[PDB]
Amino acid sequence: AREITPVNIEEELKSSYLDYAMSVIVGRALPDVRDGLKPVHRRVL
DNA sequence: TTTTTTTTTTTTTTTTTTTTTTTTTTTTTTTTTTTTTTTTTTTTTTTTTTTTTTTTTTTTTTTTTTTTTTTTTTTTTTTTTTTTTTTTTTTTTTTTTTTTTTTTTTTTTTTTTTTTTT
Repeated sequence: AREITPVNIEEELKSSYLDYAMSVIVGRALPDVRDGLKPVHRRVL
């Protein structure tokens, strides 16, 4: 691995935004259908 | 060993621009002054029977000047076009909801030092 390794802006943007979007969708905002709680409520309880 | 070329930051102080303190004009805001509404009671006004002498409408006839009337030529009415205003689709922007990422301030208390004023 070199000190500097070029990366396309499209791939970096796609990877970063998809990681953030999937993380939010799966574990910040929507509730689970079974227990009806977000991860915040589950962890607090 | 002496002597010669070049390079920049300072003696800089002045020109240009920027920043920061100012105060005229149309849009708010508190006051006094004039329009509204509900009670008391109060002499006062006003609703309803009886009698009465009145003065205007309906028998009948008359005319004349407003109702008949026809026609010329105007002139208001209608047509087209275009501009001005009103009104409603369209678009844009902003706010709130709930989990996330980030920050930012005001005062007590004592003791010692800078930092201005007299």
